[PDB]
Amino acid sequence: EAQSRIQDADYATEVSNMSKAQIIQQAGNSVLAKANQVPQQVLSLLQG
Amino acid sequence: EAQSRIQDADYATEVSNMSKAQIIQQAGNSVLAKANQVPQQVLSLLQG
Repeated sequence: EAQSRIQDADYATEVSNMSKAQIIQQAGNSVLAKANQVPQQVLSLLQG
Repeated sequence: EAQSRIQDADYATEVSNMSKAQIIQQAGNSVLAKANQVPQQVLSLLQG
C-alpha cells in the first residue's frame, strides 16, 4: 500500500492534463497558422 | 471421566464455529469479488 502511495499516478489527473495539453496544442497550431499568414500587405503595397 | 473432561471437543461449539466460519468465508468471497471489480471508471475517463 505504501508503494502504491508513492507510485501509481492518478488517471483523473493525467486525463485532465492531457486534455488541456491537446487543446493548448491545437490552439497553438491555429494561432501559428494565423501568424504564419505572414504580411502579404507588403505585396499589396508593392504594386501601389 | 477425567480424560473425557480434557479431550472430546463440544460438538455444539465446533458446529457453531464452522457455521459462522463458512458464513464469514462466503461473505469475504462476495466482498472480494466486489473489490476485484477493480476500477473500470478510469476506462470511462479515458475516452472523454
